[PDB]
Amino acid sequence: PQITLWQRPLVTIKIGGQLKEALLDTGADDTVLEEMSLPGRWKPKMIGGIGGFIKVRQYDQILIEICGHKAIGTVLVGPTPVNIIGRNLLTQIGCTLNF
Amino acid sequence: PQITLWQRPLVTIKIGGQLKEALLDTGADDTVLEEMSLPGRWKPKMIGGIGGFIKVRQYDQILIEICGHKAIGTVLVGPTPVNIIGRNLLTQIGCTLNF
Ligand SMILES: CC(C)[C@H](NC(=O)N(C)Cc1ccccn1)C(=O)N[C@@H](Cc1ccccc1)C(O)(O)C(F)(F)[C@H](Cc1ccccc1)NC(=O)[C@@H](NC(=O)N(C)Cc1ccccn1)C(C)C
Repeated sequence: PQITLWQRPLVTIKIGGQLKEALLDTGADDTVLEEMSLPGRWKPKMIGGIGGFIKVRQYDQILIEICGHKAIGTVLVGPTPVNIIGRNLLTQIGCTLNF
Repeated sequence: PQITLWQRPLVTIKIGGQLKEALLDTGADDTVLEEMSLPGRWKPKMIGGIGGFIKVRQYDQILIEICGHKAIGTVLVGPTPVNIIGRNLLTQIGCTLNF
């Protein structure tokens, strides 16, 4: 699909059997979802942005589907204001910026 | 041009006639630049991100050129780690996400 940027680029993902809405974000190196139970072990990590650092749990090799495109990769879960799909999974689904 | 997302999407911009580097960020509503003195009066504003809020000064009607494409709009200046070009200016240069 070709997404214009007049509105926030929010899409539907499927994660853990669950549907959620998430922002396609080229500024983020990582994927950060709001707090949720995923199956598997996790380890604590900190990540930062404007404002500061938050503590997240890192889960590895998680399957996700973004508009029907599968990606398998690391997902951080923590008190994010919004679910963010970062470059780790955008490259998997073949996303580019074009102008 | 087309930009892959294996690396952070940093490009050169020109603002006041100097080159700087900045991240093309589809997750940002606003454009946020490193501290600089611009002529012009401003309005105070608070912006949020992952870890909390910071304070910035809002200037209106700034011309930037992103990789040769002009855009004119609001810019927020404050102590950001990175210069961020958000959607407010990305739409003006005809930027899309494609997968
Ligand atoms: C710059 C801010 C104004 C902007 N806020 C914003 O647009 N809103 C609050 C409005 C909004 C937008 C969408 C939804 C809701 N509300 C913002 O931080 N928006 C970010 C996404 C987000 C939206 C809403 C709430 C929390 C995060 C973002 O798009 O700018 C981002 F995710 F790309 C920001 C851009 C950034 C990078 C580095 C430092 C500071 C900022 N990245 C991050 O926050 C991410 N951090 C990250 O990628 N880091 C630290 C590595 C990095 C990347 C690039 C360069 C250097 N270092 C985390 C999510 C893991």
